Amino acid sequence: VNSFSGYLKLTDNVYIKNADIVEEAKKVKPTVVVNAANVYLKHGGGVAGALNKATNNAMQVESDDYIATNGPLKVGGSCVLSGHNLAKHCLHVVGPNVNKGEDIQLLKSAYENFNQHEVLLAPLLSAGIFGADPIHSLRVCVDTVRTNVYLAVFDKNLYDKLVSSFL
Ligand SMILES: O=c1[nH]c2cc(Cl)ccc2o1
Repeated sequence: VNSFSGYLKLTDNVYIKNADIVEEAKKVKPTVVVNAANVYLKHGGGVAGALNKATNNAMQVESDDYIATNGPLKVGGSCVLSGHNLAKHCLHVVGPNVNKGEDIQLLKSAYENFNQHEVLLAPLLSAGIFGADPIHSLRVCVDTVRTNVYLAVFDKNLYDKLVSSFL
C-alpha cells in the first residue's frame, strides 16, 4: 500500500492522474519525483522550471554544482539529486527534445531510468515544451517501465484524451 490517491490504474504498474506534479509532490513526499530535465540541468520552464521554483531555486543551485563537477548528462540519461522540500530524491531524466531535433527513439532509453526505482512520481517524458506526442510518451512508458509509476498530467484536456485513447 502507498500514499498516492485518486489515480486511474492503466496497467499492473502504471497509474495516471490529472494533477499539479509540484502540488502532488508537496502532498505525498514521494521517495522519488522525476524531473523533465535537459542535459545542462537548466530548470527554466515546463515541469523543471515549476519544480525548481517550488524549491526556491535550491534545485538549480545543486544542479549547477553537479554540472560543474560532472559535465552535462546524455539525452536519454539521468542523475539522482536531492528532492529538497518535494521528495527524498529527484531523478532528473533527459527525454529527447523534438524542438532541438533529438531522436525520439531515445525516449525508451529515458524511461529505462525509471526501472532503477521501485516507485516514482513522474511527468510524461518529452511531453509539453519538449515537443513529443504525449500519447506516444504514455505508450513508451507503459511498454518500458516495469516499476510502479504514478504519472501526473498538467492539462485536464490532455489527461482525458490520454485515458480515452489508451489501448
Ligand atoms: O506543475 C507543472 N506541470 C507542468 C507541465 C508542463 Cl508540460 C509544463 C509546466 C508545468 O508545471
